[PDB]
Amino acid sequence: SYIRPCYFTNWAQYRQGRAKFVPEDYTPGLCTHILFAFGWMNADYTVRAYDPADLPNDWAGEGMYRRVNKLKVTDTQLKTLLSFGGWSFGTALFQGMAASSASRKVFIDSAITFVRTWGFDGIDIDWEYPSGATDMANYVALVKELKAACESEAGSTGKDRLLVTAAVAAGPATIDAGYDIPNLAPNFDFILLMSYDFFGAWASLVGFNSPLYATAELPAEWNGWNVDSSARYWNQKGMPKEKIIVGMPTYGRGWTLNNASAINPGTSGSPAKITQYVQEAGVGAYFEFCEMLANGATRYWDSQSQVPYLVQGNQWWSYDDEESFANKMAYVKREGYGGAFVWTLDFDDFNAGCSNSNGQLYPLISVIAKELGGVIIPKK
Ligand SMILES: CCOc1ccc([C@@H]2c3c(-c4ccccc4O)n[nH]c3C(=O)N2Cc2cccnc2)cc1
Repeated sequence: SYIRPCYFTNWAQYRQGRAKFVPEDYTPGLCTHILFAFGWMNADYTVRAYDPADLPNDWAGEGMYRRVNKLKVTDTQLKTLLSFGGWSFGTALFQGMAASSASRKVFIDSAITFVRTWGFDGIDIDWEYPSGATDMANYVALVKELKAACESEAGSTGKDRLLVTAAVAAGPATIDAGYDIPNLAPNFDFILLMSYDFFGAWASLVGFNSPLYATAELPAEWNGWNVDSSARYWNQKGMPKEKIIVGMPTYGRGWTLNNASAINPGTSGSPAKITQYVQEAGVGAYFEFCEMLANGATRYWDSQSQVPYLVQGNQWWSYDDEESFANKMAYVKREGYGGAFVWTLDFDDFNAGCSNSNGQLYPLISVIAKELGGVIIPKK
């Protein structure tokens, strides 16, 4: 069976209007696993909730942990994992936590207790990123000792052991500097390959967020910065294909063009205008792009990289859609990878609110559910 994870983000509930996303917007069968972004860590390496609203309390109610895990009542095949780390979390705390057997044990024991208390079936590590020989060996030890402690807890209690996964870098330099892949593979149930964010508004080069392959439209120095190169790289370095879960974005990345008459991939720009709901310069959600198209933006298909882009005046957006998801699912099956995961549930048109919707909940993620899972996600 293909593995079909999806990231839930606990901050999407703070978006306005049609963009507000809560666990009850999930629909059964959409994912095989939900990864909860994010759990947090104290200075002493014990774990805690990132957002006080994750926990049951007077002002939040049941809390996001309980609301996500309640989804298993109506989706009995669903498993959940708590993801520790992420971009904002940074590296310093991971570097300290991973430094010794004793420091790792504090975190490991605390994380196992915490996920059992709050009803998760696994621990996902999103350290961005281990870097250098010290981090590399400490990360190997962390994942090995975490799996071992999960095996020990399972034998002690008689329960199925917690899963151990990680969201991992896709760029060759970052992979080389931080990941000892042959010594990591035995101890992961699977990895979430972050095969996206290859080009973006941190730089002036206009390119694709998640091109499936390279294009000669972009400079040759970036020929490894695409989904297929990153998946091949992990496999060649020793990760079995069945453990490589290909990353799928439901957001896009965009630029304000330096010259509105120069619209080719490989042109130059600054960040796109901030979008209404995401409120982050240079990114936007699928349910924003659908309205841009309805409002007259011109859509192009890049045949080498196998992803769309759109142009609206001086705004140029790389994004993903049903068509690019479908071709990427054909790729996953043809190349034998273990599945595909989504960042995020909340950037798809989760409520079928797009003006051009045919009623389909989750038009993008539904492609994964159908092509990899045989699941037909309903219309609203
Ligand atoms: C130079 C690229 O810089 C970044 C690329 C990606 C992220 C993503 C993200 C977003 C976000 C991503 C896309 C659009 C809008 C958003 O707010 N918001 N919080 C997080 C977070 O922690 N991320 C990391 C992550 C972790 C696990 C699995 N995949 C990704 C952050 C920075």
